[PDB]
Amino acid sequence: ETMIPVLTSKKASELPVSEVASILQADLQNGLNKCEVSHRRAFHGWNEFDISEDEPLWKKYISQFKNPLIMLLLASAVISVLMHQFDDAVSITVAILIVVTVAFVQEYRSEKSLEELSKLVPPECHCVREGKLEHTLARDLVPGDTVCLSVGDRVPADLRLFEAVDLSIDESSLTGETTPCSKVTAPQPAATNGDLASRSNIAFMGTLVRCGKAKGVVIGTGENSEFGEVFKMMQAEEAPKTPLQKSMDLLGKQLSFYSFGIIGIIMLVGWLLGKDILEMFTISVSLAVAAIPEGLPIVVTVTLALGVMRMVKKRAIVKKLPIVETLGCCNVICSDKTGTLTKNEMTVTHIFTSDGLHAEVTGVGYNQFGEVIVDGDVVHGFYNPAVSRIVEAGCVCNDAVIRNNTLMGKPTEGALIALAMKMGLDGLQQDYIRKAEYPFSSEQKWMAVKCVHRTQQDRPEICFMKGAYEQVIKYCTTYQSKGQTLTLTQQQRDVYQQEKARMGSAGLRVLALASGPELGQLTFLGLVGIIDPPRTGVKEAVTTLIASGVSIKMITGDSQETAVAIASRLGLYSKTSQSVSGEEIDAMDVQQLSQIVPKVAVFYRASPRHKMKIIKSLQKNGSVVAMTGDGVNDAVALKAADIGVAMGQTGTDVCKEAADMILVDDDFQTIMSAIEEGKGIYNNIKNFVRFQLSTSIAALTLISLATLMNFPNPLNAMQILWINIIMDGPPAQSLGVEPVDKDVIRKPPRNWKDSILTKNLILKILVSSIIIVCGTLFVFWRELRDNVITPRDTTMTFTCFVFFDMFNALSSRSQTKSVFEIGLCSNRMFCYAVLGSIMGQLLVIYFPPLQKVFQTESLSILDLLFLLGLTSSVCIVAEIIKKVERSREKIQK
Ligand code: ALF
Ligand SMILES: [Mg+2]
Repeated sequence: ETMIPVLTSKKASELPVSEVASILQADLQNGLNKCEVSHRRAFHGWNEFDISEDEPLWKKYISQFKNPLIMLLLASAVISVLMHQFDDAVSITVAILIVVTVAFVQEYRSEKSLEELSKLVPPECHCVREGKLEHTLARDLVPGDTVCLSVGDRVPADLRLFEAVDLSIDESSLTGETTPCSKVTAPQPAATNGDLASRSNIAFMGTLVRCGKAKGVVIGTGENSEFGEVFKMMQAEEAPKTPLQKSMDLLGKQLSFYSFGIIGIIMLVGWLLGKDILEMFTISVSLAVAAIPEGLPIVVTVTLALGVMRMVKKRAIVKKLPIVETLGCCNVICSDKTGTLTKNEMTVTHIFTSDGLHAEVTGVGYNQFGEVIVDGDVVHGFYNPAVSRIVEAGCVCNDAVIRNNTLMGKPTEGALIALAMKMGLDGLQQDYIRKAEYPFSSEQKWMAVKCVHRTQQDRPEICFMKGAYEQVIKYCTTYQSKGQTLTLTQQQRDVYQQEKARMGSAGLRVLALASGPELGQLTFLGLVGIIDPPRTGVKEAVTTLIASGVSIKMITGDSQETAVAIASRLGLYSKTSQSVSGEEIDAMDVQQLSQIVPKVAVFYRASPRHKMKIIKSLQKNGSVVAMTGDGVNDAVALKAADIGVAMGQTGTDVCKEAADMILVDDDFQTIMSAIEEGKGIYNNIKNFVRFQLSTSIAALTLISLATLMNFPNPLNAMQILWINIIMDGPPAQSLGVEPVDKDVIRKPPRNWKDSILTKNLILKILVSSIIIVCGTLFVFWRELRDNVITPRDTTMTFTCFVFFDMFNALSSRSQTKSVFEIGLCSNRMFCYAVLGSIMGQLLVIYFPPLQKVFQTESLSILDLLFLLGLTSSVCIVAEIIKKVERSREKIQK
């Protein structure tokens, strides 16, 4: 009954090699035979990730067709086509097709193609079976198999390491940092096994081996591992619906319910009085056509696409419309430190000498830009012997070479090379000829070279060593103070240890340097502080974002000290900020987690599950978080969040393909510009949505009043479709691209639970609809003769409705600002739209085939003057209301 239990990474880490092998029934030397691996694979399945399949585009088209409004429109179309009204039916189906095409384009998936996650997995693996090392695919691996790891070989599964010599594994897939973690074979205590990064005896799937060789026993395959859990979380997580999308859905369902109730009561009251079935069906089709605003989604999609292109011009790639729209009104921003805040380039910032001098080094990156200051004085070359000796020791004893701003070697060594180059000592290494080399190993933690001067070979040999302070100070016997060589005392070691501890508490990496004639008689020069500094201009941008309405959080993969130091540098750890680890996050209840999340801003040692839990807790109380990252765990976090902001030209492909916006030439001012553009687009969307809703309900209630008060249909489906789609479009697009005011880009972001329709907005909409209905009814009653539909009456009604809609759009162009301050032809797009609408109306009135199609007569100059003068009535009362509310605001101020 061979039944292997699932050995977690923690439990395997605690268990020594013998018990792990006994539980897994795995032979460390001879490996597994084919029968046992076949049976285990038959039980545990394959070591493969199933990406599954998506749904075809036609299913999405059908689902978009499944809207209740689309059913109502299709019912109206089928009723029209069943009544020998093929022209009206054709127009209705054309409008329906356009509407669903626009909706599908707007709601089209951004082509995630999330198979990049299943590519940081080796296709082959060097496994040992039946005492023979065989080249097999990783998909054939099973728990209990023995896998040999080499340099450049990607870890194919979770392995319990039992043999390892100087094994450094790149773990930038679960931690997200390119710091090779040393791997050991001894079991780990349960006290330090809280974090994944502390598991030095476990080789995780998807990680790359940088140096050394090792052999491990598989403890997990496929979906029962760390990478498997990450894949499960990514696959089972979908992008939440944006607050804009939720508001649009609520408005649509409310409109559908209202229209259904209205048409039901209209049918009931018509049947109570008694009407012909043909006329009842025609009236029902009329209200069905007038109930659905067809141009609103088209205008929304067009204006959002225009904003997306404008931000693309502003160096911001956008793939989906509503997600960036809700990002424009985001509340919380979470960003990774290693890959987004810091540029992932170790730089020396603090230098401490044996004499006791403290030196601060400016500049970021592997470039000569930057100065070394001591007591406020810039030191160049060999000006200060104390600092110069440390720089020389770090420079000659260095295997790293920096070419055209790209580092080849260890990042800490590159930091020393950059520090030397900033001081003008970039060519010092060529001046010395190395005779003996002692390398940097995880067992020794120190690097030394024996070199003699190139032009002064007859000078005695000088030895330079760098490494950890504890190991370096052993070989140190003397120290230099003010040019004099003094013997090392215990007090000197004490103060050096205190300085090292102080530097370590500030998130700096402590490296010791020493020099002397022979090993064991070396002289200690001092210590250097190496940290990952933030990018340039990042602090000012973060301050600008946090100044108005944004509370920026922080998720960090390093320990508490580095996160605290980075937050203090940015300003997120001033005096009272707290740091919470992932184990604490998973410890308390979700209610306590939601209580503790908003009052903290620093997170250290966070797994992908920890980031997902933090994002869910932030979104639980109601907020629009903006997660930012560049790693696989970061990518999972962005997938969990509604909006995903990635890092361009410096992040992984998985994060780029799993995000929403790609930030080439990574800036935060671009994020601010995107937020301002989103706010302006939301304001314009509200404006033209209000205009379209007012027009739609005005037409609906006008038709209802005409039906109740017993006149025939004034407008058919074709007239309403022509008004809504062809001519009401460009004005709404111009309103969508209306220039923004100085008060829109400012002010804290709005709460996400609000609705587009407000009390004042709906009151103005109702007033405008009532005015339009009264005008249209008066015109129809005046131009009606013996209950006979005259082509002149139809033309007058059409022109009056067109003019009223145009003037309503003009009045709804802006709120609480009138048209005098903004001025006519401010953007000239509204002027072009008005001119086009006027030309189209004139063509409809005068062109003979258009007259025959629309059943309209020819108008005179007097009729045009009458219709122009009567139309401006709504504008006067609109400006009166605007002045009234302006006066109310003035007296309230
Ligand atoms: F790069 Al990280 F948490 F520091 F994903
Ligand atoms: Mg990162």
